[PDB]
Amino acid sequence: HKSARNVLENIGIKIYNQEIKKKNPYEQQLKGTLSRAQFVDALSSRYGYVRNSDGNSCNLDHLFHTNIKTGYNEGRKPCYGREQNRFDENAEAYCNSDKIRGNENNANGAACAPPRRRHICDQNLEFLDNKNTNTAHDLLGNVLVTAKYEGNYIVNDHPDKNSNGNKAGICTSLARSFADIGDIVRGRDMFLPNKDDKVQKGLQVVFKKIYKSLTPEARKHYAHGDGSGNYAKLREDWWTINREQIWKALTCSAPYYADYFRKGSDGTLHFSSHGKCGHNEGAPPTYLDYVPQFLRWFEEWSEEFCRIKKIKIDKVKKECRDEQNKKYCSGDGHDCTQTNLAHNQIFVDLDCPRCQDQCIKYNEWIVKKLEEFYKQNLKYSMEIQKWKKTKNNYYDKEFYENLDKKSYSTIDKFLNLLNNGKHCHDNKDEKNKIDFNKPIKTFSISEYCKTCPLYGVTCTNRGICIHNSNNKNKGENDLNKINIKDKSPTTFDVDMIYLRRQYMKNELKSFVESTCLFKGMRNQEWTCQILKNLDVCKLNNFNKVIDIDKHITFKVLLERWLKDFLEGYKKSKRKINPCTKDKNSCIKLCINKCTCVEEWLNKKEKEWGQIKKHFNKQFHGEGYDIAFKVKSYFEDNEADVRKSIDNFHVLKNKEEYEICNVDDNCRSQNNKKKKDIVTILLKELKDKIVSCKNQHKA
Ligand SMILES: [Mg+2]
Ligand SMILES: [Mg+2]
Repeated sequence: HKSARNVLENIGIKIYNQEIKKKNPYEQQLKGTLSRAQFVDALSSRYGYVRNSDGNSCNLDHLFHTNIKTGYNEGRKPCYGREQNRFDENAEAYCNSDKIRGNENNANGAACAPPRRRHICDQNLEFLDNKNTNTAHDLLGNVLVTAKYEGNYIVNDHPDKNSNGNKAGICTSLARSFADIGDIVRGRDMFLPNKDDKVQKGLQVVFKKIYKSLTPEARKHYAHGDGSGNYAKLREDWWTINREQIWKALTCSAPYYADYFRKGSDGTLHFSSHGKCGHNEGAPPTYLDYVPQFLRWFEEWSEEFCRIKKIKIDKVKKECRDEQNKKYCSGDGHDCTQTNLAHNQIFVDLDCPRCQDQCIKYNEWIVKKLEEFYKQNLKYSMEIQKWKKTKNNYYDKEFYENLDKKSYSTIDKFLNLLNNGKHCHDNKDEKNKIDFNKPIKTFSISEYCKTCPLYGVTCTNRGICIHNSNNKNKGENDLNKINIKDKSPTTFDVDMIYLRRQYMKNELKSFVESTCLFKGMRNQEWTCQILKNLDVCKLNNFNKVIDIDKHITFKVLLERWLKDFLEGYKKSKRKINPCTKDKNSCIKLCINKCTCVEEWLNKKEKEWGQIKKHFNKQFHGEGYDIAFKVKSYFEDNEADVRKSIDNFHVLKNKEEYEICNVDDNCRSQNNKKKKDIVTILLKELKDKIVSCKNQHKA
């Protein structure tokens, strides 16, 4: 049981000491002399100068140690983009195919470019192809400016920045930037921000010139059997020589009390004594620049997930569970502390809606996070298999080999190290214990986002709230007693969207099936019945692991269904859109689309029939009918509603009356009751399928 960073470092040294075992004969041709660097910006060119640095990397200024001759950056800043807050809880990683090398749509496995990498300080490196950049020295000073300013940003933005304890976290983030800078220099970096590829294109042009500048012996050595230059080899070395200098400009801003720590294969403690992340100590305390990018990134992803999850949960606790301050709420937004409870009062607006707002958000993050953990898990397998399979060579092989030689042969053994990370391990509560080998619990929706205990809670002076049993029994029950038209139960099954199915798949398979329209559908068999003055719904097929609550109110259920309907309606309108396009364009694949929609459409039509069947078992007062409940919900949720529906405003004020059914509520003297938004939305969507069905027919 060791940390993933400690292990990846231990493997890294074995690679580093292998590089320095051999004494480079051409070392002096690749070692850069800072003082010797030549830079020319727009003003420098205007005024007719060539700026040089002094000895100190710590006295480097972007206004003079840059080649930036562009219009956009007149300030000549190394950080010029969305490089504002990388440690933000809402800062996103990138896992798609377009902006990553090796990540391709087809293969489900993908590496995740952390926010910190996405916004590195290399805008000055986009300027490397020019008449003044032709030496090992020039290049170093460019890497040196980048390292300084990037190292600055990390220190003046870090969460541990003001921390009372040890500032170890700052060094760790620098080590991450250092390694990423290295992979950039080397040509090894996988992030492709734009097809322009200016750092990499320029970085090529520099090394081509460095190569010609070399001696015949050195040129012959850094060459390919065909005579061509082994630019790859040239570049990995240039990094090994210069890396000490790159670590100085980086740690140039690091605080006195920040020290890079790491443990040995045995368990020996390695620390940077002098301080400032080992700034005045020479040789770097890190070997992370000798760890493949993917692993560094995965270890970063895990460590940031664990960190932000603590922030996210705390924001959820703030709106849903602060018993010390008489706070207790449902994820369906109801104050459980209340004497007279809003959760069984169907027409009543919701008290505590900030809780529901927090839960929806938290859930959406945890599922974004889950998708990333799935993608990376698959790539770790793709990479750990690749080493045994391929006979030929690539730079990473040697590392992945060693990893398999340690117990970390498979994903499960490695995910154990991810659990042991500084942030992931730090939990004195087994409620929020992180086990990446238990994706179910670790990617679960918070326990604070559960429905109110049906009877409510009564808070105490002691700083906690207690679950009351059969609370306020028959108190003001005389009023709703006459409003009970049917006390029999009503059973129906509902097709809830469970998108956590693409990932987790082996664990879910049994309970969640993928539909045509969704990569996950959860069939919930409900029994709704009026007991006392509260209509409770029981989940027949209840599974704690996958379903949140066993018992809910009918009001809670309706709104869940209504949330789900809109979502599904949106998805449907989306999948049917190319076929619906007015132009009489024949498409074969369109037939299977409309059939899919009809599959979901019909299910819901059948679903709602049963839900109205339960609604009508109670009287809420004339005009306080389901058509009005549907409007009330759609009004109070105008954001979501506008994203799903085409013209809500015309629908909201649409008066269509239908046959008055068996529905006890219909007390209208032979008059026909008005169609609800749900029924009109379905019956409208239907006509759209009927059109498509006959617009792609043989
Ligand atoms: Mg690609
Ligand atoms: Mg299926």
